[PDB]
Amino acid sequence: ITGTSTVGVGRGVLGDQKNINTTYSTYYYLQDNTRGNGIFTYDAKYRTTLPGSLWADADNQFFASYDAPAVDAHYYAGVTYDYYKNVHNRLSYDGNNAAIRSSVHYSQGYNNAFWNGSQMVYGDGDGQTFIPLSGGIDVVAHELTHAVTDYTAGLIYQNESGAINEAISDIFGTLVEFYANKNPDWEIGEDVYTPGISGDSLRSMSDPAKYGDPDHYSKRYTGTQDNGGVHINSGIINKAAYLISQGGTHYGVSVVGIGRDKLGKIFYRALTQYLTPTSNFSQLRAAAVQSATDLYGSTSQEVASVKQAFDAVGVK
Ligand SMILES: CC(C)C[C@H](NP(=O)(O)CNC(=O)OCc1ccccc1)C(=O)N[C@@H](CCN)C(=O)O
Ligand SMILES: [Ca+2]
Ligand SMILES: [Ca+2]
Ligand SMILES: [Ca+2]
Ligand SMILES: [Ca+2]
Ligand SMILES: [Zn+2]
Repeated sequence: ITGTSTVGVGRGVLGDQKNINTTYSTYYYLQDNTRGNGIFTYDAKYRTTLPGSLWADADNQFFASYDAPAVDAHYYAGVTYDYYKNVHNRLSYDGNNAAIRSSVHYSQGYNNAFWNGSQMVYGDGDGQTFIPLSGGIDVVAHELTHAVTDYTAGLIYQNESGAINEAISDIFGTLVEFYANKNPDWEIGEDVYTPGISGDSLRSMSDPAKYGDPDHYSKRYTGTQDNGGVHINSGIINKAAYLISQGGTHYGVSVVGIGRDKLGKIFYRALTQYLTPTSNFSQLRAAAVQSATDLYGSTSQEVASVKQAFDAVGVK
């Protein structure tokens, strides 16, 4: 909407106060004009018709329980925009400052979040498996990263290409979580998963097997559930990424860690310059090796560690 840029204040899903960029025109709208061609957050009002209505508020204060998922979807989309722009020189998900749109309060009891081809969508959860999913910065960044993937490598959402697609979203979700630097970890979704159980998460990148996901190619899932295991076999690539960054010895193979920033540079370059819609795990290894070679040189530690990490997870 046309209006003037304003700054509201509110509370997110976990009860924390934050400022949000809004727009005033009769109402205050969740429309942040400070980033690209805007970040826009919508109320889906417990229905499934998208996007719903641009979020309107009478007083620019967002402290109601119903407001909390909107506050976080809006704010964490901004953090994710900032990560891609400041760290990777990428302007929004399309590289051309496309408007970023999110809807919250999608459906009833909906234990998921997704990119629908055009926008982000967040359930409220059922209160048992999830609370409103936009409360997780790693979740928000996971969803926006699907849009980045779709505009770049275009990885098809099935089998190995789909597991790479998933891992890319977990990797950058985690790197955004570290960028914001509030309780960062290598776990996925911990801030919104199972409010009655402490210390768990939906997936682990440091130890995927903690939640039944494979940590070696020999343990990959080969069936048809979950689009051929896209959220399962992502563990193999998540583990490789974790090892590149943090190091470790895994199934007897030692990896010298090179840190998060270099992980992110290598995988961003692989995603945007080398991967294709049908890339498999072996082709990802090759893309990561080439990316590290471009950035750091063929004889570098970074290249050697990429090879070590893929060896450790059984990907040649
Ligand atoms: C990070 C966590 C919290 C959420 C994440 N969701 P996602 O990966 O982005 C789900 N996207 C998806 O399916 O896209 C395909 C699609 C959909 C609509 C239009 C076009 C293409 C996830 O891991 N979900 C799991 C667990 C959900 N309980 C799961 O779906 O099995
Ligand atoms: Ca208000
Ligand atoms: Ca965390
Ligand atoms: Ca996390
Ligand atoms: Ca929990
Ligand atoms: Zn995903």
